[PDB]
Amino acid sequence: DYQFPLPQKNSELWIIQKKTLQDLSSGKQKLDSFQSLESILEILRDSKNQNDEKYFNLKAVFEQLDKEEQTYFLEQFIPKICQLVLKIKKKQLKNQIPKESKIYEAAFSREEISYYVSCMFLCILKDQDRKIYKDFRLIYLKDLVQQINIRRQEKIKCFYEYLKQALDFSEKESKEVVIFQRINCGQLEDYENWVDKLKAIKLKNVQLTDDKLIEDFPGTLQVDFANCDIGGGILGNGLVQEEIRFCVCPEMLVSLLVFDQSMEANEVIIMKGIKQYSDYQGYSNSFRFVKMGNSKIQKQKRNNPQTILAIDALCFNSSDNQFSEVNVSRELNKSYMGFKQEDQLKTISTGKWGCGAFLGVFDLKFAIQWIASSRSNKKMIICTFQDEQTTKQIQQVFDLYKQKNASIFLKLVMDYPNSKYMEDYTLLEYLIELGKEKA
Ligand SMILES: Nc1ncnc2c1ncn2[C@@H]1O[C@H](COP(=O)(O)OP(=O)(O)OC[C@H]2O[C@H](O)[C@H](O)[C@@H]2O)[C@@H](O)[C@H]1O
Repeated sequence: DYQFPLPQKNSELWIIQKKTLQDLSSGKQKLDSFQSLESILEILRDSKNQNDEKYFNLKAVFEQLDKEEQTYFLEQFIPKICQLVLKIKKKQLKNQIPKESKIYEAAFSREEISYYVSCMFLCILKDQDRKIYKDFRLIYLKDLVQQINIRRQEKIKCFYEYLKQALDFSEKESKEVVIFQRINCGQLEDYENWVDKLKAIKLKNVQLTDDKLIEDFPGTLQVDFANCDIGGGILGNGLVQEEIRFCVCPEMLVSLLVFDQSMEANEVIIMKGIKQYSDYQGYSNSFRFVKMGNSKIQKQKRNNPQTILAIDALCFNSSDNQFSEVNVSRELNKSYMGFKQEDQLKTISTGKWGCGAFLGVFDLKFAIQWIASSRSNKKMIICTFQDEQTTKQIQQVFDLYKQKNASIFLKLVMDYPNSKYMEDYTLLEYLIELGKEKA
């Protein structure tokens, strides 16, 4: 059972940090330049030596601010997040692996979350014995590759926006509860077990969207396409589906502090109470922070909490047989164990799960997710991410197989690779051909 150390755990270093934090917070010490801020960060990191690449990306963000916000940043924001850190009472955070069919729940007030993200912003979250850090130090550091520095800068913009919002929390918002759950879902079911269980299951409703994203569907169980280490590359270079979600919803960062151990095959993570603080455009290299406006939709994203399911798909290489009984049952288990959580959210918002960085074939991952949402007795919204061809194929498959037997469907899918259709047809195209023939 691991306890992630907070700054007070190191009693000696804390004595040093606390005084600096107090000086800044009280105005006793006032930052007159970004260079004075670097000196502060160095003290807080217990560093005696630095170069001018150590804070390069933070400086780049600072230098994009106008004169007035630059002054605000040095004279108000930094002092104010120092004061947030000074409100922390805990000395460590428990990282517990739940027993079979049990849950480890870690609950926080919305303001407490902002204390920890402030710690990340000031680079003071580290386990020195393990030589592990859970803060923004790498994001601040200059990389050789320009595109990587831009990614890191845009992350900083999102986190900065979130912290400015947190500093303005009303009493009511500050006290709201955010919940992280690591859920052990019990015994995995093997392929033949699945084949048998599905005999009683009919395929349920699917809605397709080609132009909206998962986070555009409030009041659903929204899927995070997770790494088995929750958060993936958020504290480094990563900027695909999971990392972008953490960027626009930085409260999710606290999951890093309580779920150190990789998710097992029969575990899933649930996050509740999560709000969205930034908007964005682009993806990966083209990702850019966008300040949220005051449209009804944007206000709702900022003000209405959502519940997120984090499930890690298999990370495939190009020669892996994704249609193996072993690999299909793995994904059926993972998706079903996740989808069946929070049974009051009768609709799943998902998409190309495991089919980007993890190299999954979406035809198959759609089928697996459909079987899983169907067995959970839930509806599914599938985001195709501007893939018109796939949208049309899935629509036709849905129309042909809706309400049909899920076990029969599963077996049909599993026969694809060795069928006479494999060379000239994709899985979806195969299903369409077969389904039409049945007619
Ligand atoms: N907000 C979104 N909403 C709906 N669909 C989306 C969204 N963002 C991306 N997609 C689509 O989903 C696909 C899969 O996204 P990935 O992030 O590549 O998911 P995955 O293949 O499961 O890779 C998981 C890995 O990447 C992350 O670093 C994560 O931490 C893990 O290590 C993308 O290629 C894209 O088509």
